[PDB]
Amino acid sequence: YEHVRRDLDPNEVWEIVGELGDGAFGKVYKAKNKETGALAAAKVIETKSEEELEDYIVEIEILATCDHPYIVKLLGAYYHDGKLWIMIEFCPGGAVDAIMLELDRGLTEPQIQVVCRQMLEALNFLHSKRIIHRDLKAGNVLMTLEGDIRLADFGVSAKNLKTLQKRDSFIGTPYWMAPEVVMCETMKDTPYDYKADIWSLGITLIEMAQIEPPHHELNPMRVLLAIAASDPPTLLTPSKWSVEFRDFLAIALDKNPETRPSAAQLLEHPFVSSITSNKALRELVAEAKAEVMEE
Amino acid sequence: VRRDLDPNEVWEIVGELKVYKAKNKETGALAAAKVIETKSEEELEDYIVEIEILATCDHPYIVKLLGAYYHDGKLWIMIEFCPGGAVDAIMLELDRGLTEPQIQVVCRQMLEALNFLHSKRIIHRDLKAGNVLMTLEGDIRLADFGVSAKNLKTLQKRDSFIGTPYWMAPEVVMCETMKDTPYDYKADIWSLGITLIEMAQIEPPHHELNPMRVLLAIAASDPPTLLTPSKWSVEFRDFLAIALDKNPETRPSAAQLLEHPFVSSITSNKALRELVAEAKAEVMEE
Ligand SMILES: O=C(Nc1ccc(Oc2ccc3[nH]c(NC(=O)c4ccco4)nc3c2)cc1)Nc1cc(C(F)(F)F)ccc1F
Ligand SMILES: O=C(Nc1ccc(Oc2ccc3[nH]c(NC(=O)c4ccco4)nc3c2)cc1)Nc1cc(C(F)(F)F)ccc1F
Repeated sequence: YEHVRRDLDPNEVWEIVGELGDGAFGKVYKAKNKETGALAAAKVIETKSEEELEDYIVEIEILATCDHPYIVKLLGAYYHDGKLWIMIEFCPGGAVDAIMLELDRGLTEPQIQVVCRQMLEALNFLHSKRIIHRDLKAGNVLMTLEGDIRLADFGVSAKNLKTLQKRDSFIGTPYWMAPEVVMCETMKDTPYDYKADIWSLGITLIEMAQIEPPHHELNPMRVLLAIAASDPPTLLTPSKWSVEFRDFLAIALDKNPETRPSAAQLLEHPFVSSITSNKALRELVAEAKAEVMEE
Repeated sequence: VRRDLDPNEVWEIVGELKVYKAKNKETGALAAAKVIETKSEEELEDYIVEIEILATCDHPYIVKLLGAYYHDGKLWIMIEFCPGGAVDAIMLELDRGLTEPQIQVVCRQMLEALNFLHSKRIIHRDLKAGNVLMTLEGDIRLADFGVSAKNLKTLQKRDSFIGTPYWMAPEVVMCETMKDTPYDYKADIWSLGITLIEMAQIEPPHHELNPMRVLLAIAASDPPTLLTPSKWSVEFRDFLAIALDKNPETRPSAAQLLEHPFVSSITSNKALRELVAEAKAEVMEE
């Protein structure tokens, strides 16, 4: 409980003014600073036991160390009246999936290029700290009005948070170990663990280009079979997209994690290597905000 | 775990097996005392998972928990002493592998134990002859000696997979999406097969390689077979060929293997009772 204040009443600072998202993974509240009017998200968790508090606090540990321009910003944490409050800077551009719904369209390639560049910067940062994300998707890409992303991890269970920090090495004695254990465990606790996010990044790019991820017509159990059996996904209409975009996807959506490149390697790929302005994404956010001003 | 009693008032330490040999001061019964020096209460919580596992595993062919204590910063786990020792020591002492009738009894009993464990969602994950303790009556007591505090939790329950299916990488689909299902139980069936070869030949396959190198050999090689196949029945070789399936999804369960003729007509442990007596008699010569 090093980064959790037990002596400050969060209600002295924050007024709950609504709820954010659709609450599928738990209640996240919109909070307004009673002095300044500044906005925050308040993830509030009822625990009542110091033991369970320890598990939820892992999220605070991760967020506190993940100080990078493109990761959601922890403002503070409180434990008061049997509730853990995790305060995160409000992202006034919303999530990319919500933007595509609001505007009834996918992103343009220049918009995708900004998201991709910044997601790679964030992943290179996380992986450098041995942190993995493991749930990349457009709904975890929040936006600021300046056109920058803030990467979130909304949907991971509290019990799985520790796995994002550190993987367990294999269980067994080698001579007796089953082939699937060798295959699936002996590379854990090495940078092999970071490669999954690179694939998910590729899928997220298709999701942003096409609104929905590949195989979206299937139910969530059936798609697992489709991923195992199918060649890597490609963009539906190649001619709409640059050869650089298609090549980036071909390299990231490598079914073999050993040959799939790292985030640092992909920062040199021509799809993103010259992306030094967020202006295309700033304009996407401006358009979404202008449409909300209608409502 | 009992906290109000000094275990030394109940048990005398009479030797070492850190696992001690202990003698009940009231009854003279012999036990193993696994004593773990813990630094804090949180540390005492991790180790207690082993007690949770052993307390639910009351099956005839699994080591028998007698009790547990926490006192003076040490957790005591008391397990019924197994006077036949472990199977690996038997083979070392006799300088020979087990006969096929002996392997049949071990295999039958290990399958019963594994079927029981898997029915409680417990996995073993370190099956080997050194984890097969023996009684004088010729019965096994399956142990799991080498587990770490961190890994105890995994033997008890696997975490659900992390991620949303449509976005998941193929290696995550392959290695994670079947966790927390009976897929988890299949690894033990392969290890059982290797243990049977170990008992037939003293050493497991690839024993000449170092432990990190063998991981590569397991991935690269066809399933192992018995070195001198004519010495072993069609049924034994077939049982192994079925159990040592590199694909866990086509590998059978313990319940399914209990129907195999290599073990399905085993009704007496006499072969193992004789083996234990022979091993003890050889130890007397050493
Ligand atoms: O990421 C989190 N937690 C977390 C918890 C709550 C949360 O709620 C938020 C925060 C800001 C928001 N801004 C908005 N805006 C709008 O709705 C909106 C509509 C119209 C305009 O604007 N909605 C928000 C919801 C966001 C994140 N955890 C986490 C992260 C990582 C990391 F580092 F690898 F990414 C690893 C492990 C982790 F556990
Ligand atoms: O299995 C344990 N723990 C454990 C801890 C200590 C232990 O010490 C023992 C116990 C009895 C002995 N008898 C002998 N006899 C001789 O040396 C001997 C020499 C000459 C003659 O005789 N040595 C023993 C050592 C045995 C087991 N854990 C565990 C089990 C499972 C399970 F269920 F799936 F298998 C899952 C998770 C687990 F954590």
